[PDB]
Amino acid sequence: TLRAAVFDLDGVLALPAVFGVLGRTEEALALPRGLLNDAFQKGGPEGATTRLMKGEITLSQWIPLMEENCRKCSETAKVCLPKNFSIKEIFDKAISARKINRPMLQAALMLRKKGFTTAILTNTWLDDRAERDGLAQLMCELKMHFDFLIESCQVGMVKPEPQIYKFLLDTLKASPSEVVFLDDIGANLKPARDLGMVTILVQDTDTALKELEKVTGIQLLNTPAPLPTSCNPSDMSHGYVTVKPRVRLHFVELGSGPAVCLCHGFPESWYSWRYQIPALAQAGYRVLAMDMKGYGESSAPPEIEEYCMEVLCKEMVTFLDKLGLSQAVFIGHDWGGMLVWYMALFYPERVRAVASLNTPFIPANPNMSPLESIKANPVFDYQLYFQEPGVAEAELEQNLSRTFKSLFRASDESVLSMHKVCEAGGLFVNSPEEPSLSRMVTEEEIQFYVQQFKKSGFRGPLNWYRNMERNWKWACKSLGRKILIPALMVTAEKDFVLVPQMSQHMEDWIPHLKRGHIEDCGHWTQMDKPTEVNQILIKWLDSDAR
Amino acid sequence: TLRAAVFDLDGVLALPAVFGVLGRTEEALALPRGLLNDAFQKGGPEGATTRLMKGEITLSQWIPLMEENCRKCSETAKVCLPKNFSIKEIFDKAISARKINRPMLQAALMLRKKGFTTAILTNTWLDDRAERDGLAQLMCELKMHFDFLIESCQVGMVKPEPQIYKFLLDTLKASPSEVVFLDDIGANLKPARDLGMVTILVQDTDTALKELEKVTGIQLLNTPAPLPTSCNPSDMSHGYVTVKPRVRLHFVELGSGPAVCLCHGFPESWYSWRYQIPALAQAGYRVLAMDMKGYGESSAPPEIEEYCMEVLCKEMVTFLDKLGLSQAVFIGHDWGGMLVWYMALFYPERVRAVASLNTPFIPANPNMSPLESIKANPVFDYQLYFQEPGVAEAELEQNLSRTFKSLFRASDESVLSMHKVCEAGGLFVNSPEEPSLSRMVTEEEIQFYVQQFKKSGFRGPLNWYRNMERNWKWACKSLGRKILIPALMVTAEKDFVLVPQMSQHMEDWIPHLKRGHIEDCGHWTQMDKPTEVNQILIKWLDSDAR
Ligand SMILES: O=C1CC2(CCN(C(=O)N[C@H]3C[C@@H]3c3ccccc3)CC2)Oc2ccccc21
Ligand SMILES: O=C1CC2(CCN(C(=O)N[C@H]3C[C@@H]3c3ccccc3)CC2)Oc2ccccc21
Repeated sequence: TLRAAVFDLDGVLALPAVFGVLGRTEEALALPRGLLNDAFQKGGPEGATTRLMKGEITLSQWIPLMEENCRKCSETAKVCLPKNFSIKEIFDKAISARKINRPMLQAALMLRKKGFTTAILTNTWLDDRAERDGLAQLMCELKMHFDFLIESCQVGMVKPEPQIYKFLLDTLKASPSEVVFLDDIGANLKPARDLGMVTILVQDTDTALKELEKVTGIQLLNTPAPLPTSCNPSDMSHGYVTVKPRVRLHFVELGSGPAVCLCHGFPESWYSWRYQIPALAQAGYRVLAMDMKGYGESSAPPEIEEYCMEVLCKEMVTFLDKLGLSQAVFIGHDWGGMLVWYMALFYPERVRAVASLNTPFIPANPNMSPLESIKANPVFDYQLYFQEPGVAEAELEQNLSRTFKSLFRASDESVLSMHKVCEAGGLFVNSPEEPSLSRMVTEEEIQFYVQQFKKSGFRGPLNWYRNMERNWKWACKSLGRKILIPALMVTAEKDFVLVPQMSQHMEDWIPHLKRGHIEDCGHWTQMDKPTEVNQILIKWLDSDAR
Repeated sequence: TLRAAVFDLDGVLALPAVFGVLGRTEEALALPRGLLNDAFQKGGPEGATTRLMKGEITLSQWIPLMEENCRKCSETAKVCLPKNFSIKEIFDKAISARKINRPMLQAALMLRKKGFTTAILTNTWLDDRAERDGLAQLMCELKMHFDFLIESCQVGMVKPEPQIYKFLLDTLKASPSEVVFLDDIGANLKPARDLGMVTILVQDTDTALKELEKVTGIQLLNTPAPLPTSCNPSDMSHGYVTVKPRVRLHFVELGSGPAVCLCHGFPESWYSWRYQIPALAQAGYRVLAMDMKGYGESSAPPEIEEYCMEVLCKEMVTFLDKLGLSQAVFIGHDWGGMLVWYMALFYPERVRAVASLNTPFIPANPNMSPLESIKANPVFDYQLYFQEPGVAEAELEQNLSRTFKSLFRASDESVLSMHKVCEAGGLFVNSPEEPSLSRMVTEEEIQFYVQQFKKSGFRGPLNWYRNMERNWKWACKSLGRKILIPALMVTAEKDFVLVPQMSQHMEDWIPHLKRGHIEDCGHWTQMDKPTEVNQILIKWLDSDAR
């Protein structure tokens, strides 16, 4: 009975195989067949390549020894290599061309999701080339998805020597019978097979995957589109910045490149961006996913005035000051989307670009109180219910698992009837005590929100709604301005609070505004449609945010 | 009696004054005198410029209104502007040319060091230009050094209106008599003077500074070279990454750009890099200053084997994995310098560049035990004293303030006689119980090290010395390799433990090695000679580390 899958890197998890370029170069340069592949394997277990693969020498030290072997091979074949032939040039191009074999990774991911232990076992080198980062990035992306990565140059052993296989089994803590081994080189397959392991010879991916699903009994081929990679909270880098004596802001940080500051809504967390964090970092950005003031590990002072937009925005500027960031791209959802439009209006020098999910940019009406304005739209009735301090806190804090299970649901799962909220008494008055689990979330993900909200509750979050008058007066100071920095507005078809039509007049204040639209998407945009949010944001980031 | 100094930005803290380019453009383009400076002040308190300065409109909205005012001004002067005249082009160049007035900042710094409250009061705009980051960076660098920054476009008030001055005094919590105000525009000086504040009209810096030191009674002109900016621990972004179930690594983070990982020695802290952190972040790098395993807020497991180079290096790779960094430049001092040479030897794909302060790269002798090797040099006697678990811990933990005060001293302050350490009984046997304070450190800085070491003590740090045999066997696997990635070796003339001559054979293993040398520098390189460490590292980073 299988419980472990082992994959090679070259020709298995990554394609085209780096080995296959020696023959490609022979064909392209009309050189004698197997001339370059011979120079590569020259000396066998005593040769330069074995020393490279065992880690005795680096790739830059091996390049000249390979060049010498190419010369000795041509002496016997009675031929001559071209004028400006470069081994470095051949391997630089081959390594760059080698990309992840996405369906093979999906299979490894699915096997791991079903309880399998996974490992990458590879014959590799210590890369000190000036262009080594490309390979480093590839290894980083691949390795995170596996329980183990066994590199020949690190363990000083190599395939097909039988010691690396007993090493593999020892790291796996499993008998050969429980292990599937996939490899493109038959010689490297042999020792795993003659030990009792199930083996697959990888030529084309599809057949290899047909063989893999037959032996495991798990569907891996033609399977549905998987969700983007998520975040395990304990595996993240957690950051803490004191913005003022009583206020500390917490954030999760992943990646390198331009800073992208993610701002959640009500009643959320940095974790609401769980599907965007690995994706945006992988796309070449430095992600800073906030716990907004009043949430999670960030400070939650009790004062209402602490949550007005002016102070929230000033504190986000201090956050940038203290981290040494002259700018960041600001991406917000819901109440975070509103903060993000104000960051752009009041601090354009600190905002590289601005994006909002669901939240439109609507200027303040100087001829109407925000209380009158909110009473004009019956969908915003619950906001009046959120005004009185202690009232909504009591209902929202009564049963946390019920609060999030009732709130976080797709457009076709609506359990909340948000009309006549104050008249009916509360938010969950006609709601079940034990709500069903939404298709958008696991019980584990609900319990993370539950655990986060156990620290400060709903006072701080609800205070974001309690500065309507302060925010209105502040917003009025920006009525003569326009948003002229790069901006993105993303609408969600089935958000019944933040309807797409509420964003229709935005190009009057943001003429260069770019847009995105998500069909069959409710209010909880990030977890409802993660693949498309990622697609929209990465495309806009790469085009407008450097 | 003065206790507050207020400075303008343009023409005072930053030069050349952006205002002075309107006249420069007139002269360069042979336009009628005061044509462009007139178009700038058109309408007075009702004009486009006042609306810009009060924050009613942004710089990008103002550019076309200024262009229109330039046309109306030429109609009266009976002239015509050139073919491709651009207001944007003029202001883009003017803003870029404007740099910090370093002697004026030094004066503000010195006044603040002597107990003065400092503030920048400026007539500025909301910058939404595509090149706004240059100004954002300038403001970021300047503002950190002051108690307050009052921007006209943020407060909706302007100079010379008297309300901004009463606003200034209210923020300062001081009567006019206690306030010096420096400005290049006499009209903007007038309200501060007619309120009772001391005023200085800034033309040339030197005279302005002569006036400033006369009125304050503090020497500001011709004063010695100040120390680089340091770090206040509570103002830093603190990061925490779990590398394995029982191990969490702490780091301080500042800046944007390529990642620079700083690795301290024994018995130190992330704080040992206090003078490098603001400088390297200001030079365009993302600084990650570590608390190495066993120190400060990082985990300190008790097991000796937890501190062998192989595990320390593997954990630093995990640290990169978890932060989403494919590479970082690794800069180490002392034991950190040793880790940094091993990172380069075993993980070249994860090291952008490698630099070491004091620690040479010396390959393992396979024909000699590390115990024999250490006995060959009498300067390394204390290492034998560090071997027995509990012995050195007891002496080093007995009185923490005494430990750091005795250790952290310049070459001309030596209080420790490191020969016959084990024979004499201990490290501090012929040392004073109450050591004097070294010129390198304040009592406050000693107490930070004291407070950090109160958490885990010296067991973890001392364990770094307790794996000589494990490290030797591991190091022997790299004997066939060379360091071919960019490398820097920085020697300190008066380091008597890590003598410059110990680094003489390094180009045999690192042929492309670059060097730096610091004269009259002891072992504690970073705090002994901060200005030169910074100069050497920034120069090498900009040339070899992208
Ligand atoms: O000034 C703002 C901010 C605002 C942010 C989003 N918002 C909100 O209540 N979020 C609900 C979905 C959450 C929820 C959670 C639980 C219960 C009910 C609702 C309304 C206010 O949207 C605006 C839209 C237009 C103009 C201004 C604004
Ligand atoms: O493998 C290594 C690492 C090493 C790091 C620095 N080091 C050390 O003891 N630091 C003392 C100044 C600290 C101190 C503090 C308190 C008391 C005494 C000393 C000796 C060992 O330097 C090497 C040099 C050459 C080769 C290998 C190595």
